[PDB]
Amino acid sequence: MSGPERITLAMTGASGAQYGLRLLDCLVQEEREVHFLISKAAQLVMATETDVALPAKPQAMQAFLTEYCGAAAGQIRVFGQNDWMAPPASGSSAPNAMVICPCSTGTLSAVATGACNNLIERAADVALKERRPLVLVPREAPFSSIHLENMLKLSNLGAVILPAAPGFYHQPQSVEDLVDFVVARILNTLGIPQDMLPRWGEQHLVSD
Amino acid sequence: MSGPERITLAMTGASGAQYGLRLLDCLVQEEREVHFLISKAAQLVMATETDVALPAKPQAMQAFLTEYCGAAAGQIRVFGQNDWMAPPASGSSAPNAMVICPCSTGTLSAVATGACNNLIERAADVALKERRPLVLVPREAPFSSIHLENMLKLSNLGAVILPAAPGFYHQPQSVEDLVDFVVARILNTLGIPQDMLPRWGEQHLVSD
Amino acid sequence: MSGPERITLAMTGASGAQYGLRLLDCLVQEEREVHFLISKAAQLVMATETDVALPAKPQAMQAFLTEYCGAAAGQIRVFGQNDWMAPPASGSSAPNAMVICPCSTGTLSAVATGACNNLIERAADVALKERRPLVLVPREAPFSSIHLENMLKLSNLGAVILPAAPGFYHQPQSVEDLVDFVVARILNTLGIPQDMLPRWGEQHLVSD
Amino acid sequence: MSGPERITLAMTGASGAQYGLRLLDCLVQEEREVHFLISKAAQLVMATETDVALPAKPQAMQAFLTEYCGAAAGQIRVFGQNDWMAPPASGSSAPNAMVICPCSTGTLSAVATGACNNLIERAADVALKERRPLVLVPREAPFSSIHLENMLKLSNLGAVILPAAPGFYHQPQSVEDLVDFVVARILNTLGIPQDMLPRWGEQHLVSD
Amino acid sequence: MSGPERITLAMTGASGAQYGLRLLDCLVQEEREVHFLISKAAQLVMATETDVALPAKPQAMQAFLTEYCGAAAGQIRVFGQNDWMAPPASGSSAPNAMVICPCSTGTLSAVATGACNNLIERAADVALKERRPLVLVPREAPFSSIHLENMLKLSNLGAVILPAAPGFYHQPQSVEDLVDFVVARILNTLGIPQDMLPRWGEQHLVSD
Amino acid sequence: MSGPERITLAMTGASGAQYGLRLLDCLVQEEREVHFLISKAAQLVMATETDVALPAKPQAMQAFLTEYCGAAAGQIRVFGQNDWMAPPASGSSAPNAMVICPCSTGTLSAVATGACNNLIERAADVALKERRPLVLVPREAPFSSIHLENMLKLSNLGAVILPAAPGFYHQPQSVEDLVDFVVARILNTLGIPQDMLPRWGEQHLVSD
Amino acid sequence: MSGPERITLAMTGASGAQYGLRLLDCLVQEEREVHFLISKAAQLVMATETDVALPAKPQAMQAFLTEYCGAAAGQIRVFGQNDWMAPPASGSSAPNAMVICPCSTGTLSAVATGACNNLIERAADVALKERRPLVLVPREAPFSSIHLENMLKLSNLGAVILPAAPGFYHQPQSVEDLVDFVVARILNTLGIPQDMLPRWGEQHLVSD
Amino acid sequence: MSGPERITLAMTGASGAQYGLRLLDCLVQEEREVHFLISKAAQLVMATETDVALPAKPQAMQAFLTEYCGAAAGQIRVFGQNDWMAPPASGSSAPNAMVICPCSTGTLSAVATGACNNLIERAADVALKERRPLVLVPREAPFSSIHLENMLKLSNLGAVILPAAPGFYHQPQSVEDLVDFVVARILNTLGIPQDMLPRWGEQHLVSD
Ligand SMILES: CC(C)=CCN1c2cc(C)c(C)cc2N(C[C@H](O)[C@H](O)[C@H](O)COP(=O)(O)O)c2[nH]c(=O)[nH]c(=O)c21
Ligand SMILES: CC(C)=CCN1c2cc(C)c(C)cc2N(C[C@H](O)[C@H](O)[C@H](O)COP(=O)(O)O)c2[nH]c(=O)[nH]c(=O)c21
Ligand SMILES: CC(C)=CCN1c2cc(C)c(C)cc2N(C[C@H](O)[C@H](O)[C@H](O)COP(=O)(O)O)c2[nH]c(=O)[nH]c(=O)c21
Ligand SMILES: CC(C)=CCN1c2cc(C)c(C)cc2N(C[C@H](O)[C@H](O)[C@H](O)COP(=O)(O)O)c2[nH]c(=O)[nH]c(=O)c21
Ligand SMILES: CC(C)=CCN1c2cc(C)c(C)cc2N(C[C@H](O)[C@H](O)[C@H](O)COP(=O)(O)O)c2[nH]c(=O)[nH]c(=O)c21
Ligand SMILES: CC(C)=CCN1c2cc(C)c(C)cc2N(C[C@H](O)[C@H](O)[C@H](O)COP(=O)(O)O)c2[nH]c(=O)[nH]c(=O)c21
Ligand SMILES: CC(C)=CCN1c2cc(C)c(C)cc2N(C[C@H](O)[C@H](O)[C@H](O)COP(=O)(O)O)c2[nH]c(=O)[nH]c(=O)c21
Ligand SMILES: CC(C)=CCN1c2cc(C)c(C)cc2N(C[C@H](O)[C@H](O)[C@H](O)COP(=O)(O)O)c2[nH]c(=O)[nH]c(=O)c21
Ligand code: NA
Ligand code: NA
Ligand code: NA
Ligand code: NA
Ligand code: NA
Ligand code: NA
Ligand code: NA
Ligand code: NA
Repeated sequence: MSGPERITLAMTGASGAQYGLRLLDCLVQEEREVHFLISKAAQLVMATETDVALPAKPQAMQAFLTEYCGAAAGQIRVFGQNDWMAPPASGSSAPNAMVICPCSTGTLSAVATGACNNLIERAADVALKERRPLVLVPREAPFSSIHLENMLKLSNLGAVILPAAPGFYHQPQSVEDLVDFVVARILNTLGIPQDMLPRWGEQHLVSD
Repeated sequence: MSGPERITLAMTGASGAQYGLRLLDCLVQEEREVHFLISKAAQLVMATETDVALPAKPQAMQAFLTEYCGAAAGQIRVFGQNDWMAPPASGSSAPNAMVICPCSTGTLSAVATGACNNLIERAADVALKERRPLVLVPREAPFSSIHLENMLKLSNLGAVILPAAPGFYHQPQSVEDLVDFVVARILNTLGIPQDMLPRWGEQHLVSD
Repeated sequence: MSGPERITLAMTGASGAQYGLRLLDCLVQEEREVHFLISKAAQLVMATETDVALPAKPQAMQAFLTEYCGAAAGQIRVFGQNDWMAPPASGSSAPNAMVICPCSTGTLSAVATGACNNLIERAADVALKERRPLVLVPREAPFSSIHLENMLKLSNLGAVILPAAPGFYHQPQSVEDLVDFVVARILNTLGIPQDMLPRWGEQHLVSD
Repeated sequence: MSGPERITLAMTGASGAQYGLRLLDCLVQEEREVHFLISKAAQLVMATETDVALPAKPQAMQAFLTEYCGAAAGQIRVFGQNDWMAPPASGSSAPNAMVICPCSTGTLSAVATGACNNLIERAADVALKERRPLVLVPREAPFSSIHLENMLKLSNLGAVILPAAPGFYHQPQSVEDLVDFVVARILNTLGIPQDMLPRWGEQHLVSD
Repeated sequence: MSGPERITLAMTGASGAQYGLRLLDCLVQEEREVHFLISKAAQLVMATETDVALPAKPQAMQAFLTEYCGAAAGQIRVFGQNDWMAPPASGSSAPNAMVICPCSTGTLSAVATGACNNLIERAADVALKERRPLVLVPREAPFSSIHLENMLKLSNLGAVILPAAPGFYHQPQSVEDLVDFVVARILNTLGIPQDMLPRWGEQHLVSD
Repeated sequence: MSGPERITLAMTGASGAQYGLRLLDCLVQEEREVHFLISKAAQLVMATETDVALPAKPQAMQAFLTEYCGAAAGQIRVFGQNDWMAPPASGSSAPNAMVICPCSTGTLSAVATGACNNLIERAADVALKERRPLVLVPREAPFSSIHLENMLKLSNLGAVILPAAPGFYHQPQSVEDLVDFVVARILNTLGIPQDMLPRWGEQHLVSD
Repeated sequence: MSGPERITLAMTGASGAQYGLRLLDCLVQEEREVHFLISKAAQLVMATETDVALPAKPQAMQAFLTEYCGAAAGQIRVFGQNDWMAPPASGSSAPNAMVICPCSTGTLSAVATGACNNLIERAADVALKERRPLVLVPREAPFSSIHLENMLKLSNLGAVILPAAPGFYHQPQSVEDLVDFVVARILNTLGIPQDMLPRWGEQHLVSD
Repeated sequence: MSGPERITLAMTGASGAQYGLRLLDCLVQEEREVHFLISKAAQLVMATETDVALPAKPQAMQAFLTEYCGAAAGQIRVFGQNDWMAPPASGSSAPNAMVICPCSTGTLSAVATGACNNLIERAADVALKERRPLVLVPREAPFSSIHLENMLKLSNLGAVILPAAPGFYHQPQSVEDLVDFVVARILNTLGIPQDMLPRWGEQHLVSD
């Protein structure tokens, strides 16, 4: 298996719920175990931007996402925002890679400062202290200096700052193609195979 | 007239030629004078990502863009990359707002360090020294610390760092809707009217 | 009209509820639209320091403030602390100036770090990213280095740090004169006319 | 009396509830007044790590701790997390020394940034601004750079960063001996007598 | 005696002469020796803001203040701005606490940079080098980054930055109540008893 | 084999000789090759805190530790403090992970500044330059800003700062349980299997 | 008793052995307990600059200094450079103030970086972590930026940097008067009475 | 001639007038042209610490110093504190080395910040901009962080910070020997011959 067996996927309240849902689908299809976390604000983004009717409480949410993605029983493990007995809360847990997608400016802030006010924030704090992968996918424009400083500090500490800034160099034809671009780069960063975005120049041998 | 009469629009070699072409169209439709600059790499992005067959040399390029956008004679003024007798090269010029869209990581770097190696870079240098508007629209993912530090320095100095990171909170249905999101925010930042992206919450009076 | 048409006025839990209430009154009298936000702690400051019996919930609060200030229907628009569909939550909103008066040390902190944990904090974050006015009115003594660093960062980024530190150079005769001093400086900073605090030296022509 | 008459003892959600309970016992035995604060997460640490069945609400908690420690009526004063009318919330209060034991990484963060989101955080903010003692007892491993920067900033500002890192140089024979080591150093830092940890080398007169 | 026997009280040219006069009165009433210093600009503030007719020269000023405050002969010791043979000019002097109230932005600057251009500035320089108390009471709004950086540097070095920012949480009824608030906090910072501002929450035992 | 084949284990003169001895035992049991280094001060810690009678000179020490741990001939390789012909002295050596356990404040300092005054310090210097694992286990309380800055610099450069700060969340019953906690985290950081500390939450599937 | 009961007096290898010997004499005369430490280089300074024939080994040195100063048995306690069982090596010791007089540039460096290579350096490290007094008396000219940065860092952390830079404002008539000036300032900094250097301006009441 | 032909010698108001007078004497004896500057505070130091009755005004002062030092007519050139037509005020002047001896903390500050408030300060500013020698001889103890930062900045910019901290390694027998030590180091720094302080170790050939 290339890449991590387990991914902590946290959705926070930036625009771009579709990115997180598509990533979840792809992780499931790649037979990975996903520890899924979602903020209250992200639930309201999802309701605003999609037709997904996500149940609010963890057990119902787990059953719903398992069906939605065609996952195996136990493959998607949902934890609530104060569930400190979940694996991501401790560095003594089995190792996971972590992705926050989308990453609100507020969660970016919390991670940069070490606020640890809920399980998402603590999970990121743990990832950093244990030197386990941490990928943040912010969606904001403009970025202020506040945002930039927070991203810089985290990138300097080894987090991957991967803005939801899709490329156009494969002539996207739909919204889904642009969503898939970002998801592909997340997967590439994690070392998980993907066939949505070709390997640039792989079959280019010499310059024209 | 709300907003600037003149905009220096520079296209550099990041993905997202469509953003710059759409912005040009909208500026023309808003009856603004555009001083248009394009890098060699941006010409190759445009050829790769679009069906626009842009002529290489400034005079031909000017005639072509005037036709393409339905602009008035003289409305789009194209300057070459070493044309120091063009207005954007001096702070003694009539004031323009400047947008670099898309903004490559290399142009971001040049602007941050003050390299002034061509007219785009010098134009940005001038904007900063004269405290005239400067908006950079980078398209990259991940952002490294190199990128982030350069963006931070410029944001601290009053440039607007506006990543090509479209929002989804108006349920986009096409690639064009996502392009129009970013273009709308550029226009909003410049103070130019636009009717592509509603004013959020304008008719919300009290909380539920 | 000189100055902004719309002001987001946030009250947070520092001492000096009278400053925020007086500012609200003056904004109403100047025919401005006010997007009014108040924290839970500020509600307890107001109950402790004033005889104003402010209702807790936004709709009731809106009706009460409209009566209290003699505002027009629709002139004061109250939003709750999680109301992300309110204008101040997005930079795609119509532009407002923002004042946090009083500004607790905790809200100062949140704004400086980018915490965005409620609508007040997100609104400030938006103001900074969009380069729209942001005035913070802290009331604390002593200021620690924590406070000072947070104020410095924000002032460097263009926020106005306007401490509730009234002057005595017009021989104030009451508490209200000292309240009006601070409110006058807030109005001056926003570019809104006021006749509470004279223009110093306006009719001085030469030195003695 | 050597040392402070009053100690604000805050327990937050790091591992090591035993340290805070032992410190409380020792402070009581030294006839000090304790203003006791505990976070929601710390209540769940205490339930997980000890057999102490602490009641949730302040009045019940006060009665329970008074009995548990053999304190005098009024000696332990419990305040809830939003009780701004408690002494620690204002610098106009009678002076107390403050100890956060254990200190979670999240509370460390809040104190470093000035978040003031509850009474513990505000109490620490007050201690710093008034230059009153503040001792933080973090329990984490590894420490990331996030943690380290926060500790460094606070130590530079005069807080004592006292990690729950017991020494072995008095040949500890039980868990309690290691708990007592840390508690002894806290007491020493506060200037409160203790006879758990000898004064190193006190009766050494010259080198061998 | 709690607190310092001797206080160097310097008045500089910020608004708020009443704060310095009230502090002087309270120090006298607490039987402290005061080494009183006043800048030329502060003399013009006092004449503008009060009805106190302070004589210009030190001997006359000393006699006048002694009468005004009901001080003992020798209790108030006035030194001129170039009087290097006064105690505050040398760290070999008997120890004093020092308060600059009000503290102009210019004196704040001088202290931060070490300018030592007159006895007030040198006295502060001495306080810092000898690690003797130094309290600055600035009165300005807005604070620029210039002001903030200067205050930050000094707070980091152990000075107390105590802005003339009175609280309202004891329902002040007059200007004098607001003056007394600030003076009370100065006295509290110095460790001198005062009965103008109650000890917050002293008789609160448990949360509601 | 998961984790490194070879570990350079350096013991320096902080309290907590038991941690280093237990780690050595566990590494031996996991069939790893250990390049063992010990400072003069650490030898005096070991004699003070344990009943282990460690011989002073490398050959005798090697024979003694081999017996003590039940190691294979050649499995523990002891090098003296000036033995520059030992593998850890050069980056051209076969790769090892390095652990300094316990890590004195003086060795922390030396590593942070690059002092390279003995083989332990040079070995760490090499680890950093070659980007090979380096784990420091300090035992000190309080940590001063000196200590914190040194730890911060090293953590920023990729070293793991793992304080000897055991957790209590598995209800330790002896000193050995607390020693084993820290050793388990060291092993986890190195990627070496251990069964002393469970994987937190591994069999938790959804929130309560 | 004003000032500390115990002083750790370390002599290191800067010029000015007379300062350290005079300080020792004065501390003895003030009935203080002195924990005396001396570096190898300082022994060679003392032999070069004075006629004091100090024995090399701690026991002999203790007997010699006791006689030389007319101290009580037990009043001067000499510890060798590796004597970790001496009080100054641990923060669990009874509190002492510490003076390094003279302070070589190398010891200044060691203290600033936290090197802890001998008992003097460790003792200083302990003083800083425990927030106990630490006074360094460097003697060097010029000071390089290396020296200055080290002094700055330590002064920022609360150490007193007291250069052997005697004043002339009491018209010194001998070398001993200049030695006594510096010793007097050390004593003043520690809060120990001295009658060598008058209190400047004590009997000055008003300006001329 | 080794060393500069012309020296700007400024005396400012630190203790140690004897150092500046002795330096002046030695410069005269070495046949150098001296541009002599003295502050008002330095005149009061000189009157306090010496029996030199220096006239206040430049012409009288010039005649007096010429006699006092046995200088040639024209050799000592005195300029007043506002004499901008003197050579040291412009970098277009013939080059001089500059020494400020003694250097008050206030003049140190002015030089570090660039205040240029009188001819001494402007002269130093000029020296720095022209990269001409600048030696500052401060006399203060303790040095605060204010002082240290100012000295550090200037040393980093190439000024020589030469504290009036005499050495004892040539067994000084009088105050004059200690004065001559500092003066000798100033002369050495300037490259002017002196025979007061031997060249250390010049006739040492090998180690003992
Ligand atoms: C159109 C509005 C109001 C903003 C665009 N977008 C967004 C869309 C929708 C539809 C909602 C509701 C909210 C957002 N926000 C704001 C955000 O959720 C909040 O600041 C919030 O406190 C974040 O908390 P968490 O970190 O999730 O715990 C948010 N935050 C952000 O960083 N980027 C975004 O794109 C947006
Ligand atoms: C798929 C590749 C090779 C990259 C995606 N994209 C891009 C697409 C295409 C199709 C081409 C050709 C080039 C890019 N680049 C690279 C970029 O043009 C260069 O670094 C270049 O030096 C920039 O110079 P200028 O600043 O314009 O003068 C570039 N640079 C950047 O910052 N962002 C991008 O999205 C991309
Ligand atoms: C006399 C006390 C307890 C303090 C004076 N004053 C104040 C008065 C009253 C009467 C109450 C109740 C609270 C305060 N506080 C504390 C403050 O509200 C809190 O830190 C709180 O978390 C702020 O949260 P928000 O930012 O509003 O969400 C507060 N905070 C602050 O920055 N400045 C103040 O003046 C005071
Ligand atoms: C075994 C786990 C999940 C961690 C070890 N330990 C701990 C034990 C237990 C059993 C629980 C439940 C929680 C922790 N935590 C996490 C911590 O409580 C939270 O981040 C929390 O948000 C802190 O909030 P507060 O600052 O108290 O308001 C925590 N935080 C920390 O800084 N150090 C710790 O030792 C641990
Ligand atoms: C209404 C005006 C002109 C300002 C309000 N106020 C003030 C009132 C009055 C009535 C006078 C005359 C002067 C002030 N100033 C300016 C200040 O005195 C000067 O900058 C001055 O150089 C200070 O020198 P010092 O530090 O005292 O030596 C001053 N400076 C300051 O920091 N805060 C103030 O409140 C004011
Ligand atoms: C109870 C005393 C004197 C201190 C507790 N402990 C300790 C215990 C014992 C019993 C001895 C003997 C020494 C220590 N030290 C001091 C330390 O060994 C020294 O600073 C030394 O120079 C370190 O050199 P190395 O880096 O090993 O080369 C030391 N240093 C440290 O960082 N942490 C400790 O816990 C302690
Ligand atoms: C005339 C010489 C060679 C220098 C003047 N003086 C001095 C005098 C004598 C006569 C000796 C022998 C040595 C010095 N030194 C150098 C110093 O001792 C060393 O750098 C040494 O390593 C210091 O180690 P420690 O910190 O004591 O462990 C030294 N160091 C210093 O900082 N200031 C001094 O004044 C002098
Ligand atoms: C015993 C006193 C009051 C101090 C010791 N000494 C000194 C002695 C005498 C006897 C006088 C009168 C003054 C000083 N001072 C203070 C100093 O002159 C002033 O700060 C002054 O503003 C300096 O201005 P300039 O830079 O010369 O323009 C001063 N300043 C300084 O940096 N170092 C000193 O040694 C002393
Ligand atoms: Na928290
Ligand atoms: Na160039
Ligand atoms: Na948040
Ligand atoms: Na808050
Ligand atoms: Na001056
Ligand atoms: Na070395
Ligand atoms: Na060492
Ligand atoms: Na000037």
